[PDB]
Amino acid sequence: ESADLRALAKHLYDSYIKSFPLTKAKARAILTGKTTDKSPFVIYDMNSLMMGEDKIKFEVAIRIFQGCQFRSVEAVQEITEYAKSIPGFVNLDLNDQVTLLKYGVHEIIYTMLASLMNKDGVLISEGQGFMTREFLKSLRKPFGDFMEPKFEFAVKFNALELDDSDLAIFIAVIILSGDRPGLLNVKPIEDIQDNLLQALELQLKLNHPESSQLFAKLLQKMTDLRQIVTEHVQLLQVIKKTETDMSLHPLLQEIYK
Amino acid sequence: ESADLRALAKHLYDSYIKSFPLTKAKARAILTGKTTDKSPFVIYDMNSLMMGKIKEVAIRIFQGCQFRSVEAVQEITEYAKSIPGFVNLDLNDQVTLLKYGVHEIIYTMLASLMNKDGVLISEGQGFMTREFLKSLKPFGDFMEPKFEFAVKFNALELDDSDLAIFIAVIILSGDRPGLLNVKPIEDIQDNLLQALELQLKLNHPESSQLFAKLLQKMTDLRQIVTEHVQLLQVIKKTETDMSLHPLLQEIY
Ligand SMILES: O=C(O)[C@H](Oc1cccc(C(F)(F)F)c1)c1ccc(Cl)cc1
Repeated sequence: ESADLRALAKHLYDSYIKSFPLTKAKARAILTGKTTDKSPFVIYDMNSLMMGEDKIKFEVAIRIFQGCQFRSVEAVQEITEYAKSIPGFVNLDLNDQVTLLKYGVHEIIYTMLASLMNKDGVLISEGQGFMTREFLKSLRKPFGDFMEPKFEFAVKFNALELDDSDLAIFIAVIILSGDRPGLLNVKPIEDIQDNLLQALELQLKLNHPESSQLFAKLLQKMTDLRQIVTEHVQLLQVIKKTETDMSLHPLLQEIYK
Repeated sequence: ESADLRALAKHLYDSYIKSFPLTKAKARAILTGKTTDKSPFVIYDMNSLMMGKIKEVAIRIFQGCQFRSVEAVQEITEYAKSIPGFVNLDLNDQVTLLKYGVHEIIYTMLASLMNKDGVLISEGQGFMTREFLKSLKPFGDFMEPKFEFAVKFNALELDDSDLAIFIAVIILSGDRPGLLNVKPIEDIQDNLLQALELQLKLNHPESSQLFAKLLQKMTDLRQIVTEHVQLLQVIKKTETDMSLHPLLQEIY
C-alpha cells in the first residue's frame, strides 16, 4: 500500500543526500543568484580559464576533457555507494551487481549532470565555477562537441522540474533495469524495479499533482539517456585514436563498450 | 474520466483492425495456436528457399523485407489518419511524425510475427528460421538484433488492443526533430498515454507496472532503428549498383 512506498521513497532520498554532495537544490540555488556566498566564477573564454585555475582551484581542450573524466570516476564511486542502499541490490548475484553498474552509471551521470546545467552552461568544481556552453562548443579538434548533446538533453530533461526526491527514485529505477546485457538472474531485478516504479509513480503524483503523465514522460526520457551514452562512447573511441596521448581510468574503459 | 478513454481505445483498436491485415492474434494462431487450418511453409536452408509455389539470396531476402516495409508504411499512414487530432496537425508535422515513426512501428509489429526460432513471411504463409537468417557478408546479422528485441518485447504478452494504443503513442512523439508545433502533439500523446495506462490495467490486472515496462521498451526500439540505419548505409556498398531498376530503388 501507499504507506510502504513512501517509506521506500524517504529511505532512498536519504541515501541520495548522503551519497551525493551537491544536490540539485544546491545547484539551483547557485545558478539562480540566491546568494553572495555561493556565486560561481564564470569561464567563457581562454582568459577567464586562467583566472579560474588561480581562484576556483582544481592543451586546454585536453585538460578540460580529462577533468570531466576524472570527475566521472568519483561520481561512479558515489553512485556505487547509493546502489548499495537500494533495498535488495546487495542481495543480488555479484556478477549482476557489477553488470547493473557497468551499464547504469553513464545514464545516471548524465541525469545528474542535468541538475548542474542550464541552456547557457554548467557548474564545475563543486559549483564554484561555471563554464559556458559556447566556450565548450568552441574547443579544438573533436572536443568542441562532446558536451553539446548533453546540453540538449539537460534543457528538455530540466523542463520536467524534478526535485532531488523525484530523482533519487528515478536513479534507482535506472540501475535496476534488467534489460542489461549478460544478466544471470533477471527476475529478482525486475521484482525490485517493480517496487521502485510504484514508489516513483506515487512520488510524482504526490509531489506534482498538477502534472499529468509526468511518470510516463520521465520514463520516455530514458530513451534520450541511452542515445547520449552511445554517442559518447563512439566519440570516445575517436579521442583515443589521434589522442594516443589520452588515457582512461580503471573504472572506465572496463565500463566502456 | 475512464469512460472517454475506453472510447478512444475502442476507436483505435477498430482502426488497427482495418488498417493492418495480419493481426498479432492471427500471427500467434499460425506460429503456435496450431492444429490450424493451414501451417506455414518453413524456410531453413537454401533449398526450401527455392520452393518458396509462392540475384544473390542474401540480397533478395533483404530487398524483400524492404519492399514489405514500404507497404507497411502505407498501412501505418492509414492508421495514423484515424488517430484523433492527427489530421488536424500542421501537415509538415504530420509528415515529420510518420518520417520518424514508421521504423519504430515496423519493428514493433514485426515482433508479433516472430518467436525465438524465426519469423512469419508473406502474409504468414511462410516462416523463415532465425538460424537460416543468421547464416547469410553483413547480411547474416541484420535480423538478429530484432529477434532479441522481439523475445523481450513479446514477453509482455500484449494483445492487438494493447498494441493499437502503444502504436499511436509512438507516432505522436513531440521530440521528433524539426516539428513546428510541439504542443498539440504532446496534448494528444498525453491522452493516448492515459488510454494506454487504463487499457493495460483493465486488460492485464495481474501485471504490475506493465505501463512502465512497455514505455521502457521504447528505449530498445530507438536503439534498434539507429543500428539498422547504421547497418543500411553499408549495403550501399555491396550490389545495388545495377540500373535495371531506376524507378524501383527510387520507390524503395
Ligand atoms: O515478407 C514478409 O512477409 C516480411 O516482411 C516484413 C518486413 C518488415 C515489416 C513487416 C511488417 F509490416 F509486418 F511489420 C513485414 C519479411 C520479414 C523478414 C524478412 Cl528477412 C523478409 C520479409
